[PDB]
Amino acid sequence: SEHLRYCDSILREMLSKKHAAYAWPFYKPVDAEALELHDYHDIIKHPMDLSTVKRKMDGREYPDAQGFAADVRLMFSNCYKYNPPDHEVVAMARKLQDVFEMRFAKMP
Ligand SMILES: CC(=O)OC[C@]12CC[C@H]3[C@@H](C[C@H]4O[C@]45CCCC(=O)[C@]35C)[C@]1(O)CC[C@@]2(O)[C@@](C)(O)[C@@H]1CC(C)=C(C)C(=O)O1
Ligand SMILES: [Cl-]
Repeated sequence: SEHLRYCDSILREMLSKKHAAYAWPFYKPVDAEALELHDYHDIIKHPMDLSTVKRKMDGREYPDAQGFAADVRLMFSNCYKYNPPDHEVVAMARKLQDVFEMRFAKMP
């Protein structure tokens, strides 16, 4: 759709070097074992990351832009749910979500 191509562009920007500094914790799925997070899958029941979003976007799996946003926001919400609000990862999550929400609001 028209809206989904703009979403594709948002995805490109989120994956670019421009934001890598704060975006990198969301590039690949959360490896709970490598990160020794023994409670991750108790708290987060629907994991989500940027690569999964690329898969769903490249496989034409989103019905419309609103499903795209649902998955992106879900990713962010999971980060906020799991960490306490003074962790730096939450600040990075907020920076990146600022980018996403800005670009999404400015959708033509
Ligand atoms: C990949 C990794 O190093 O993980 C470690 C860590 C995230 C990043 C944090 C790091 C703590 C501080 O060392 C800082 C120093 C400053 C900034 C910083 O980035 C890190 C490396 C962690 O905070 C500890 C555990 C934790 O895994 C989580 C819980 O925050 C998960 C990690 C992930 C990927 C998600 C999506 C989440 O919800 O949160
Ligand atoms: Cl909305």
